[PDB]
Amino acid sequence: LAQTASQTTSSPVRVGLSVDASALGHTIPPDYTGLSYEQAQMANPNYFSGANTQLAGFLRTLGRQGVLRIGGNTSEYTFWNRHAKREVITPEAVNNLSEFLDKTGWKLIYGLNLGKGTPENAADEAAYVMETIGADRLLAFQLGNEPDLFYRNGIRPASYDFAAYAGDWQRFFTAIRKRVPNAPFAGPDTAYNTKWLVPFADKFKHDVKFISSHYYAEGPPTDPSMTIERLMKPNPRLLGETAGLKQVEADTGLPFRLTETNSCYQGGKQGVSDTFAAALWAGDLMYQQAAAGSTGINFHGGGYGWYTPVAGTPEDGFIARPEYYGMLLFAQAGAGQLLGAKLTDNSAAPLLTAYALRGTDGRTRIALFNKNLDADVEVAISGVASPSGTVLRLEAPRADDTTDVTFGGAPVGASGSWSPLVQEYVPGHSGQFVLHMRKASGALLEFA
Repeated sequence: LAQTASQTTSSPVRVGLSVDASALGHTIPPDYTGLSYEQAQMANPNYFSGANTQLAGFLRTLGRQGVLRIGGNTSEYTFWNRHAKREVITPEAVNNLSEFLDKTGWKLIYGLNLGKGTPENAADEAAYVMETIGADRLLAFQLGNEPDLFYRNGIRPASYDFAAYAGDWQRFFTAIRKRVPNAPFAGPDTAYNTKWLVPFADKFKHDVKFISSHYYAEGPPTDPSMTIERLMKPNPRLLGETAGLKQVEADTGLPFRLTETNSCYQGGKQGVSDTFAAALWAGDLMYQQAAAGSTGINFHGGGYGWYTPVAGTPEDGFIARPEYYGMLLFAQAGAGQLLGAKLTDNSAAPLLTAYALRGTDGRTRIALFNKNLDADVEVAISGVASPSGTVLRLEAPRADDTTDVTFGGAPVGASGSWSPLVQEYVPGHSGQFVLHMRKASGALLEFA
């Protein structure tokens, strides 16, 4: 830990941030964080394996609790075979996934093949997963990924609608529950919509534990193309879909989890998804959705995909990509209850976001994302009474950098190793604090 003088900017937008400890928001659960991977990865039993110490380390750094979701479009192409040693999942791969979950302490959401597989094979796969992973670590099975898009791959004919999917879902559910009477489910594993997710919740609310939603900041290929500038801005589709999920929860009692998300779909967009801007986007998204009452999040990744939080292979090793650093800020903040944090005088720095948290350890934290690409900010923080605040900064020299990303003055190292190397106090005077932030940067404040 090197002592760093309090950072200042030259011509910052001067904004106010007022924390209100009486303005109680949602309590972030300890297993809020998570990752999503393609089910095809289970064709390689070395990937989710107790031998894959590197990857397990990266997950542990993201959270002592969290959820690993395995699914995606490859779940319609991935077939369980009890009889084995298009992709195939073997008992070995399931065995090894159990050891991986033990090393990480994360829980599992596990996709079953409703698009092309049989109910009986899903039941057999579910039975083996329940046998080996066990009820404590298995959070939910999911019956197909994005069934509303089955038609775009010819997985279903263009006529496939909710009524056809409900029939499928029920056939699979019934078969699985004969083999696994305690099998938990979530669904429908797609983006919020009125023709699929709403009726799914109404029909199957007694049969699922939670609603599973997807979200990509990139819209349809028709909507304006995704850029860093757009990724930093509010997404009205997100706000609307989230409100939809909250109304489903009110109507059905089902909580929601964002079980597949990233900046751009289909592996991501080079020069957006693989950049420091994705750290700012992802960290801010985690808090935005937590403040909206989501139970958690799973950022999609794998391989060396543009959007993957963690890149690499067991043979070559794994590294933290820029987006991982946004998740790391959330991890270091820890869980607790969100508080009111109102920004003022901020029209000239409108993409700055801030979240205040009463941590489970009783300390106040504030996560700030200065997503303004061209405005530094100077934040006058009121409503916090503390003798000492420290800041850990989330930084890169340019918003589009693919590397050079640090948090707390350090990169993440091998196997998820991270500790802060720069100590910076937040200047305090008259019961207030003043924090400078560069354009396109993040900060985590912790008050004693």
